[PDB]
Amino acid sequence: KAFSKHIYNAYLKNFNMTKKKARSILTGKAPFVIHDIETLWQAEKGLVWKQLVNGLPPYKEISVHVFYRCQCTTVETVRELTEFAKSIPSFSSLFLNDQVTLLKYGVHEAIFAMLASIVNKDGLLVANGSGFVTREFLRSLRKPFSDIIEPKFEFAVKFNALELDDSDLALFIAAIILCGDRPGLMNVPRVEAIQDTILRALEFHLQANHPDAQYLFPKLLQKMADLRQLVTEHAQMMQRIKKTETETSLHPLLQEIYKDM
Ligand SMILES: CC(C)c1nnc(NS(=O)(=O)c2ccc(CCNc3ncc(C(F)(F)F)cc3Cl)cc2)s1
Ligand SMILES: CCCCCCCCO[C@@H]1O[C@H](CO)[C@@H](O)[C@H](O)C1O
Repeated sequence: KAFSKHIYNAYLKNFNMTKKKARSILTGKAPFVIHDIETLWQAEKGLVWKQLVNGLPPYKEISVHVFYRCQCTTVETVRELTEFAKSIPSFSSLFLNDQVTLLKYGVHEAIFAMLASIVNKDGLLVANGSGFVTREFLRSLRKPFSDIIEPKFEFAVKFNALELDDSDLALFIAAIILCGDRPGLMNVPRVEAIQDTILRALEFHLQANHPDAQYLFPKLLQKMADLRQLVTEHAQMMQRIKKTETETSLHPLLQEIYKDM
C-alpha cells in the first residue's frame, strides 16, 4: 500500500521526464522538428541540451554524431536508474556486486520501457522535450546506424497501446531491475524475495488504477520477456558496431554492459 507510493516518489524524484510531461508535448498545450542535417545543426545551436557538444567525442560525421548523442542519453539514464534502484530500501541492502549485476542486465530493459513514453509512430522527443527527431531521418542515416532504433519503435507503439501511466511504470521498472534470473547473481533467493513484493505491489496497483483492464498483469510480464529479447538484439548490433566501425568510440560503461550480452 505504502511500498507502491514509495516506488512512485523515487521515480518522480529521479527521472528527468514523466510520461505525463512527454504526452502533453507530443499532443499539444511546440518542439523543434529534426529531419535533416540543417535542422540537426540548428538544434545544436538553438536547443538547450544536457551534454554540451564540446563534451561529445571528436566530430566524425552525421550518423556517428547521432550515435554519440544516443550514447550520452543512454549513460545519463543509467545514472538516473542507479539512483532510482538505490531509492528502493531492499535493493541497497544487497551486496554492491549484486547491485551491479542487476543493473548490468536490467538497465537496457528499463531504458527501452521508458523510451516508449517519449516515442510515437513518427519519431521521438529530444533535448528535454524542446526538440522532436523524425523516424524517417533516423532511417536516412548510413548502415548500421539506420538499423539500431527500428526494433525500439516496433516495441514502443505496441507498449503505448497498454496506456500505462507514471505510477504503473515506477513498479514496472522496479520489477525489471530486481530480477533473480541474472547471470552471476550471488544471493538469488533475496533478489527473488524483493521481486515478489514488487510484482505483488504491481498487481494490486493495476486493479486500483486500471479496473476495466483486460489481463494487464500477465501482459506486462510478457512485455518484460519481450524486452530481454530486444536487449539481446541491441548488444549484438553494438558488438557489430565495434568490429565494423573501428573509429567510432563506444562508452566504456556500455562496452562493459554489452561484453557478455
Ligand atoms: C544511430 C541511431 C539510430 C542510434 N544509435 N544508438 C541508438 N541507441 S538506442 O539504444 O536505440 C537509443 C536511442 C535513442 C535514445 C535517446 C536518443 N536521442 C537522440 N538524441 C538526439 C538525436 C539527434 F542528434 F538527432 F538530435 C537523436 C536521437 Cl535518436 C536512447 C537510446 S539508436
Ligand atoms: C555495469 C553497470 C554499472 C553502472 C553505474 C552507474 C552509476 C551512478 O553512479 C553515479 O554517476 C554520477 C557522475 O559520473 C554522480 O553525480 C552520482 O552521485 C552517482 O551515484
